[PDB]
Amino acid sequence: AAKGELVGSKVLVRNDRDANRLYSSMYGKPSRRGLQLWPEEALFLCEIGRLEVRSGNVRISPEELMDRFVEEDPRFPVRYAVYADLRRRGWKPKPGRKFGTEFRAFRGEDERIAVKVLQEELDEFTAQDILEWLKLVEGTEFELVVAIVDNDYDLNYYVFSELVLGGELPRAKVFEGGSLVSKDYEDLKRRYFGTEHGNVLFLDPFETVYLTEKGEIDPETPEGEPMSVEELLSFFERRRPGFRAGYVVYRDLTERGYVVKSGFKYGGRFRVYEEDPDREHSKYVVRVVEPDTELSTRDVLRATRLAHSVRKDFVLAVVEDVEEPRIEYVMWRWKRL
Amino acid sequence: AAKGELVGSKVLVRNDRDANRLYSSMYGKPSRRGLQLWPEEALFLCEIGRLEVRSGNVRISPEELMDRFVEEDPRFPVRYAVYADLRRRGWKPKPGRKFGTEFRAFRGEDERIAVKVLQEELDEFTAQDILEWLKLVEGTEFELVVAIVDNDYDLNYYVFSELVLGGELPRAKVFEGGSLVSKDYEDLKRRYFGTEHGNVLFLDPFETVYLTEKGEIDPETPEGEPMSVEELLSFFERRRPGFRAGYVVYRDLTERGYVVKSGFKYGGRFRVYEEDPDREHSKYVVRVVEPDTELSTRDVLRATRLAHSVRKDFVLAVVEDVEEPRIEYVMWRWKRL
Repeated sequence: AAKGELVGSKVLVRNDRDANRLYSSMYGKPSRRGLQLWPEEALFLCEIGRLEVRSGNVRISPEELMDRFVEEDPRFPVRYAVYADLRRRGWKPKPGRKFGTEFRAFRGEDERIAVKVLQEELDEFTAQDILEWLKLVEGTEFELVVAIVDNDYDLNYYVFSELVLGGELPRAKVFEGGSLVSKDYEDLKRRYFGTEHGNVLFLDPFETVYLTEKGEIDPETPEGEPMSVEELLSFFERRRPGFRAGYVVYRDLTERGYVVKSGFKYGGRFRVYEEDPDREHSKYVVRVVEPDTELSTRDVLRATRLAHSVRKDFVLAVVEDVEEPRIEYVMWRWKRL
Repeated sequence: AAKGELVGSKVLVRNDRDANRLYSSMYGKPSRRGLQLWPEEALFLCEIGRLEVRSGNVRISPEELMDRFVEEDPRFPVRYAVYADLRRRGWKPKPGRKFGTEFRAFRGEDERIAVKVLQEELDEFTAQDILEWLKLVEGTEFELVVAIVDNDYDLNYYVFSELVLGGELPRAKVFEGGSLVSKDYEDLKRRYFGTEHGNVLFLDPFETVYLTEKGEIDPETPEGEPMSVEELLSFFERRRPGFRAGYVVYRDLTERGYVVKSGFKYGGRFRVYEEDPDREHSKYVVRVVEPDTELSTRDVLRATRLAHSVRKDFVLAVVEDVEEPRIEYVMWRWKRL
């Protein structure tokens, strides 16, 4: 085994031959004094018997080394669970500050990930935080991987990525649940708007606002008066959370030729079809948020596990400005590394 | 077809023969003037051609009847989606106020349900509300069924039910993530406490508090001083939400001989085993709340769909009093009616 000296929180390997051998497996960072191993690297090498560590003239066991590193940094075992698993799974993880992540990890000649480690309970973040994590790896060969560690050190990995999208009126009687179209609705129905029951077409609230804005229906009050788009938004938002932000995402998707319906049954605000709902499964499950919306590890686990169970992609739609509008889409994919 | 007269929001069927025939299929309520049909019943019968409805001398079409009923009560189409589906699925739903539910529904001689209808966005409720819904059917032959209607009138059904549960120290070095036991931990490990890595046992925060309270470990600070149960609760709760309530549920389950671990990966606070985790799958996914905790339709869908995907039962643990403690358990089961 290579011999290392613990100095502060780094383990130095002075022997040139051993340092070269370890570095050829992507352990450590060269330094003026010799190869410097990060705590995760030193502990891993010590546990598998490839490194002996001394502090002064005292041999530090793998158990004592874990103890030391946890005392120095309470987050160490969380990071280390990911480090050791990545090494086990064939990756070469390099601790560092690049990309704002805990590790950059390499596999083969083509696989490159920046690994953001989150603890089940201790790490809070917003949608804006996710945008900022992504921005750091944008235009690079590194994928953003979020590694979530639960309280008992079991792991889940996610790839977060940018999604770029492709792509004489009927009377609509407005009510709390959208609007009712009783006559001349067949065209709208064939274009996948609304839900037909018997010989009446029900439009949901977003469909009602959208088709009004696009000049496809004339919405009316019970007394037969028109309602404006703004009057509809005001009416519907009273008891429906995030309605205006949800609407601009509904409108963006629908403008582009997607078909948008309730995503309730799949755990989202929307389920989204590419073309023909009668023929195809919906492709995306979409949640709408704003930059300051607080998110959780629980959101990431639940959203992706649900989406996976029905073979759909989960998408976070971040409405950055409601009135312009400005919207960005982030896919979350549960991934085996 | 039977002839009915719309009076207010009820349809009266005066013809004794037709009234008797309809009532034999559990439509309507007898009245001094004849059989009185609820809006849901009248519309359903009218849509399937078994009833003709007049208002005064004017024939009201099924489409016009829907229009009238929605204008009178914006929640009608939400209720009606459930009513019509229950009739389709072989149930005989009776509108009324009994049990505080929208319907009592009957099938065969043995199936009896009280159906609580929730709209995807418009209906908010608490854990206390669920306890109150359950209390109304407690000790009766009726099961509590929650029917959730999404914005586009697709449906999901849930059975909510009561769950009644069955059933010289090692040094533990406390840190942010629980505690570390380096020596004499094999007994605790074999009893399924903690997570072994190499030759060290990691105890998570609830395990650390529990095993301290039960006199199974001596927790210590980095300077070697003891910590009390209350000091541990105070330490861990600073950055962990609902910690004290979560702890009393952890303790209740573990006292009874269940094995409790993080439920993160299955969308809960806990995953719970009956006996032997190395042998068995966990049986329950548990979320801990308090009576005033706000819940949503989204919680019900997501929790049960996730639990179903891994063939586990989702359980809501309501901590009604932290200090006594007083805890009740409610199972949520996604069900095909």
